[PDB]
Amino acid sequence: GSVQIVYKPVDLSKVTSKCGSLGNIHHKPGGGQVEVKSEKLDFKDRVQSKIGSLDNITHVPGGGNKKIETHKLTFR
Amino acid sequence: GSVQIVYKPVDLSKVTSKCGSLGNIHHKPGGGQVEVKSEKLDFKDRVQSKIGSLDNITHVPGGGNKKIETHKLTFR
Amino acid sequence: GSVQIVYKPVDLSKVTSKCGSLGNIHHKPGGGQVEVKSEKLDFKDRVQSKIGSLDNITHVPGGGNKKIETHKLTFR
Amino acid sequence: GSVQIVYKPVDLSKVTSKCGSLGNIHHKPGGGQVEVKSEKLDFKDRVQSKIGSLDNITHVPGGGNKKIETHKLTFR
Amino acid sequence: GSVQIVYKPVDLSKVTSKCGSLGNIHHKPGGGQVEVKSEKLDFKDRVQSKIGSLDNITHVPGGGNKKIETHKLTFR
Amino acid sequence: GSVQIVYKPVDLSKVTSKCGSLGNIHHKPGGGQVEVKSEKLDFKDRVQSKIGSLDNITHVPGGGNKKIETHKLTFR
Repeated sequence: GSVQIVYKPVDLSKVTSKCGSLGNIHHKPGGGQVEVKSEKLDFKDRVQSKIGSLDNITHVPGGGNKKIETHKLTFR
Repeated sequence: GSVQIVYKPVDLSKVTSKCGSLGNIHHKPGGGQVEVKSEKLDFKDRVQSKIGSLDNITHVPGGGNKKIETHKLTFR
Repeated sequence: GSVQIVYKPVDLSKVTSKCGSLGNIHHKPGGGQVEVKSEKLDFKDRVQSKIGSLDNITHVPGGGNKKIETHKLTFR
Repeated sequence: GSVQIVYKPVDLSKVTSKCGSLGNIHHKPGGGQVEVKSEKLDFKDRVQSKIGSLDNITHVPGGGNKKIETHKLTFR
Repeated sequence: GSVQIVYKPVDLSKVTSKCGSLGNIHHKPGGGQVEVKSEKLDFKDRVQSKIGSLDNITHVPGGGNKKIETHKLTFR
Repeated sequence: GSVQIVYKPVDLSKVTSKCGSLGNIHHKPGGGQVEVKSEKLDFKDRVQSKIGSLDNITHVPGGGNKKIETHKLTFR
């Protein structure tokens, strides 16, 4: 017999920010020391890797807001 | 016999921030020391890895608001 | 028998920012020391890798807002 | 009446070192952070001064032996 | 009356070193951060000064031996 | 009456070194950050000064030995 699916998500959304000022922000790393020692690396599927980083990041977005959605229908 | 699905989420929402100022922020890492020692690194599926990192982050979003949604329907 | 799918997402949504000023942002790394030591690096599928980085980043977008959607339908 | 001084130190001496090896010496400072804040520095006679230094020294003399002597006579 | 001074220091001395090897010496400063802040620096006689230095030294003399002597006679 | 000074230092002395090898010496500074801030620098007599230096030195003399003598006679 008949199968009917009706799928309708309805979305109204706001991810919002109001800021009067971003500033006078200081990031001043005092150096640093790193050592890493290995024999063999063997990365076989979808691997994300960092080895021995000394990474300094300053990230000052006026917004930096995120909205993430997934919508999925599966039929058998 | 007949099968009927009706799938309807409805969303009305706000994820909001109001800020008079973000500021006078100091991040001053005092240096540092790291040592890592290994033999074999077999990573086989979907691995996220950090090894021996000395990573400094200053993250100062004016918003930084997140909204995450999943909508899923499955049928047999 | 008959199969009917109707798939109709409806979205009106905003990932929004208002910022009065971005400024006076200082990123001043005091150098640093990194060493990495290895023999064999076998990377076989979809691998993303960093080895021995000393990376300074300053990222200051006036917005930097993200909206991500995935819409998927599968039938068998 | 008559005054006689005879001033005669006699020195026979050795200040000696014998070493089979100096080596495999590692000095690896982990970075560091210094801040100094001042108004007025009035230095008036024979001052030796260091302010806000972050100085690293590795000093590995094969000898480094010291002999210091003063021989002094005063008459009125 | 008559005054006689005889001043005769006699020195036989050795400041000696024997070394089979100096080596495999590593000095690896991890960077560093210095800040110094002042208004007025009034230095008036014989002043030796360092301000805000980040000075790295590796000093590996095959000898580095010192002999220092002062011989003084004063008459009034 | 008569005044006689006889001033006669006698010295046989050696500041000596024997070294089988100087070598495999590594000096590898990881950079660094310096800031110095001032208004007035009034230096008036015999002043030696360093301000805001970032100085790396490697000094590896085969000898590096010192002998210093001062001989002084004063009459009034």
